[PDB]
Amino acid sequence: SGLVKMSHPSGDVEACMVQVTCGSMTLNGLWLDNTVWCPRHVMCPADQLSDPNYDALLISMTNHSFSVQKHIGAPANLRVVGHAMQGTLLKLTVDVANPSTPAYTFTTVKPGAAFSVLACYNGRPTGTFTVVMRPNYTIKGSFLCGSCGSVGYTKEGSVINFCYMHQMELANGTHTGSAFDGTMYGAFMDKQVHQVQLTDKYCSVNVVAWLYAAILNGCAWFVKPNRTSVVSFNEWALANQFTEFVGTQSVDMLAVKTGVAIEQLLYAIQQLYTGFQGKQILGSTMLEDEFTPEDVNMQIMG
Amino acid sequence: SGLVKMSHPSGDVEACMVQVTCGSMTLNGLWLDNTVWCPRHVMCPADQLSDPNYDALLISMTNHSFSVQKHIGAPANLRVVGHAMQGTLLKLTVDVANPSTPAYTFTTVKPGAAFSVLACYNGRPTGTFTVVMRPNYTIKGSFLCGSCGSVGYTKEGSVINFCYMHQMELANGTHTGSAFDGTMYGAFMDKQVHQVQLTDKYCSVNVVAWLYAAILNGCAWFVKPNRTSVVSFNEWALANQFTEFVGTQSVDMLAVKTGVAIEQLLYAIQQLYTGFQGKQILGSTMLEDEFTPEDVNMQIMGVV
Ligand SMILES: CCC(=O)Nc1ccc(N(Cc2ccsc2)C(=O)Cn2nnc3ccccc32)cc1
Ligand SMILES: CCC(=O)Nc1ccc(N(Cc2ccsc2)C(=O)Cn2nnc3ccccc32)cc1
Repeated sequence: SGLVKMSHPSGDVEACMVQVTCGSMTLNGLWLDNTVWCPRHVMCPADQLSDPNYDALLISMTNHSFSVQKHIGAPANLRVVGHAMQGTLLKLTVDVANPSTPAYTFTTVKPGAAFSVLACYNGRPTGTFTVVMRPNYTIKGSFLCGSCGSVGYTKEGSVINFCYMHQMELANGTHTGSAFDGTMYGAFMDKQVHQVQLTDKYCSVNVVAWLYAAILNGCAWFVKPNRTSVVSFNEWALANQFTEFVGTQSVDMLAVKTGVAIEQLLYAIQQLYTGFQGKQILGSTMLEDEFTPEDVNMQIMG
Repeated sequence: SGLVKMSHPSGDVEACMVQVTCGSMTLNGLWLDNTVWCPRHVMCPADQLSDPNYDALLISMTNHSFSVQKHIGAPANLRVVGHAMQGTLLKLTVDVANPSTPAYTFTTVKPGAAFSVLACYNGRPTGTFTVVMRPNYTIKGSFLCGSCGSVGYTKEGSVINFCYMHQMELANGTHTGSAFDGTMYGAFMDKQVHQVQLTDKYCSVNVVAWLYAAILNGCAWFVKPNRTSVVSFNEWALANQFTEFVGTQSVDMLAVKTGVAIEQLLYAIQQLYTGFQGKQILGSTMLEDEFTPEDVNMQIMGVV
């Protein structure tokens, strides 16, 4: 028993991190087969960060402008033999296929979804943590300058789903990046300018997941017979900083195992939003929305 | 910027996990060169869990009573060619040295200290998280049956400090295990019998660390000129379920970077623990004590 923030084992991804340097700029990249992905602002000189002409910058580059070093677990000398730009990413081609490339996919995650981040500096992995893609297409991470190119991922069986490459800090403790299709989450621009963020919201389906966890750990005081329909909850949510609740098969399994219906928890949420009346739930005096239904099924029930 | 719960990259340790089997019983083990470590309760029949005679169980076994297998990386079986017990652990000698053995040492963690855990089932890594050794020598983890033998560690340079091997659940969300000298944290017994816990406490020096993190992240409303000396804080702590505060150079560095004195934060804690009066600190409405001084220096200052 117990529920805590958990990340995927990082070994597979660690073996894929490298350093990328272009002029006076260096950061992290991801080495999959013959490709090395990194943020394109690695091209950008310090005096143009607030207004990069990425088209011009790409034109000025040759394969010799890029230095790619493997700093852990290999005597790998990596020659760049091709370079291209795909959205906010660079795609560099190298003359050697990463012998430790995992089975993998590229997937764009939606709000409320969780993934593991492998924080990296100069191609050296330093730490791992889990984040949720906030409803405003930010994440709440722990990143310092030099962490760009750190990757985010999930894992289904042996397959690694790469879904995030770290790009920028937007405000204290507020970060964003792109999917590997090159699209930036939240459409934030990779320029050094201040950019307004939309309002954050409680991830309703994750709060339900978390309450199911509570019930399965013997904490069920908030459960009453009373129910609120999905439809009525979703109207209330719009007025009260909650996302729309969409049920999944993962949520339904928690309902089955506990015998407590989703609609009882939607009711509970409307009562708990008002406050906990001096009580707690799994050690918290506030609603938690960074535990997903899948995460709870994994941790409570295997 | 940002402060999150952070664990060590786990790849080094992943390559050392195996499954240990003793008849109908199975759990996880740690393969370092020639030796496989695992909990000795792998030997105990359901029959006997409440009152196990481990000495008697050991002599009833031969090398053939055990087997080991490697699931991650290149799969293999590892033949057992010797067996021994050290405290609450077995040391099984196997016929192949782990070719991916890291540099490591065996340490014992003290209360308030943090380490990473690699949760494993059937010798397969499933997740990682970070815990603090509570003042009552438990940790607050996430473990299912089958997770026994999962390890906890920290890392200095290349050297992995193995400090924990998971043994048992004591109560809901409450766990303990042993150090690799075989001694159980808190001197809990590896027996299925109820055992009372000592009182858990707020880890004061960690709470101080987290308030510094807050200040460094633009959250400093609780900072006032008011102070409380350490000694006077510590007399207060005895009475209000806080640990004795002991300063360290790690803490001192944070004081300097922020220009806010430990004593000011000790005063703040005395006000905050009754509640934040509707305000928030790093998104929390309660004191957080699982962020260590060293962890905050690393995450925010970049210093290790
Ligand atoms: C040539 C040397 C150099 O320093 N380049 C550079 C690159 C990126 C950034 N930006 C802003 C931005 C975005 C697109 S273009 C510029 C970050 O947000 C970097 N960043 N990412 N996570 C951070 C966390 C803390 C501080 C800075 C952080 C700043 C500087
Ligand atoms: C197949 C036979 C079998 O079940 N053996 C067995 C071994 C250990 C335990 N105990 C208690 C204990 C200790 C020494 S002797 C008994 C745990 O706390 C196991 N444990 N560890 N983390 C857990 C998390 C949830 C449930 C049980 C957990 C329970 C059962």
